[PDB]
This record gives sequence, C-alpha cells and structure tokens, in this order.
Amino acid sequence: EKVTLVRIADLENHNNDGGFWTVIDGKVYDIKDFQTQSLTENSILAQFAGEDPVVALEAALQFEDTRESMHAFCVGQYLEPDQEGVTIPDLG
Repeated sequence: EKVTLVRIADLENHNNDGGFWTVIDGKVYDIKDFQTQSLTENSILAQFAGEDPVVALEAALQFEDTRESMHAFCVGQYLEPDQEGVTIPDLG
C-alpha cells in the first residue's frame, strides 16, 4: 500500500542494531536473518549455505522457487539521498 524508503543512514545504523542488511535490485534485504535460514537444514537457502549470503540472495532472486521467501527478507525499497534530491533533464 505504501513504499518503505530505506536510506544509507538506516543501512549503516541498523547493522549496529544487530540487523545486517544489503542493497540489491533497488531493495533492502535482511542478510542477518537470511544466513540464519541458510544455516537451517530443509530451508531453501541451506543449498546456498556454502555461498556468501549476499551472493546467495542474488541466486535466490534469480530462482523462481526461492524468490518467494525473498518477500520475507525485503524490509523495503532503497532510495538514495541524492536520487530524489536532483532534477534530471531528459538527456539519459
């Protein structure tokens, strides 16, 4: 219904809160909880447990089965401070 806009500030300070996040596909996913599920047998991420959780997230986005649980890890959409604070002329 509403777009959760995560900033670079949120990304940094929430890591100190104990929730390590990352920015992929213009979205912010919870890697701390991701890797916990990856350590759990019979979980879709247990096959990606030998891979780095941030890279394994991309493989999980790519695969149609595993992208369904990515909806659970996606805290919100990432939007940069600079990105909405600039007027862009039609030249790109």
